Parts: sequence; structure tokens; C-alpha cells
Amino acid sequence: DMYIERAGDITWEKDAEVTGGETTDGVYRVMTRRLLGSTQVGVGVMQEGVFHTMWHVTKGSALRSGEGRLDPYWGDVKQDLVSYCGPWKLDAAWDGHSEVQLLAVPPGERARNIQTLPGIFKTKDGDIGAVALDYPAGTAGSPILDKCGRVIGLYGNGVVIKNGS
Repeated sequence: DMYIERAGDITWEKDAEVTGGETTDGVYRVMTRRLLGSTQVGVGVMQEGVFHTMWHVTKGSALRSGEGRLDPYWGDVKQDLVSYCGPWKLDAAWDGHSEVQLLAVPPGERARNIQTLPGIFKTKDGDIGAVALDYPAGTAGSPILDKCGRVIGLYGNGVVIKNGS
């Protein structure tokens, strides 16, 4: 018994804090109900009728969105990703040198944007971008945005670089 709650629109804010059918487009909290209350297990992105979050957040469990239900469609544990009622839609990528915005949606708190420049973490599958910020447990899946409001990654999973593309 896990459910999602819409938290806001996915948009780049110009005055941002700086560092150095049934399911509407938006950013959602991923919640789970305990007898006593409920806990934010993560965050996800609704785009083109597909919900996107990270595997560790749901482990493929179904999600009820308002009145309806959402069923898992694609998932990969190695990548730690999962999409619901539709294949993966988030195709945007990071140029590899521009500042991004983390649309942080921490548990119990209002969503916010925060500009930052990812580090490039060198790994044996490719260079990848990493948002070097610390947010609570449950903030995972918060969207990472480019200047055009497009989702180039999700918090905690890296940002793909495609200048070499």
C-alpha cells in the first residue's frame, strides 16, 4: 500500500538558490501508509502518462494515484530505475558543463529548486554527472533539470552526459 501525491510543476526557476488520462505531468511524492501515519519513500516524475522513479523506492510495487492504480512497466535494478504504465520517456541529457537545477522534494517539506554544477564521476561504463548535495532519506527520485526545464536525471542516480553522445 504505496501511493503518490503531486508536489508541483517541473520548471526551472530563475531566482533559485545557488551553489558554487488520469495522472497529470508533474513531480510526485512516493508515499507509503503505516497504521500510524505515512512516510515519504521517494520522489518521481510524471511525463507523458508515464511515472518514473527509482527501483529502490518501490521495488516494482504498484502505486495508487488518487482514485486509480498504476502498474509497473519497465524496471532495472542495476540502473535503479522503474517506469509505470509505459516505457521510459525521460530521454534528455546533460551537456556536461552547464549548471543544473535539482528540484528537491524532501519529505515533509515544500519542493524547491537549487542550482548547482555536477561533478563528473569517472566510471568504467562512462563519465557521469553527480549532484553533490545531501538531502534526507526519501528525497531520492527528485528530478534534475536543464535550463529548458527538461529532466536530465534523478537525484541519486547520476546525470547522463551526452556531448560525446
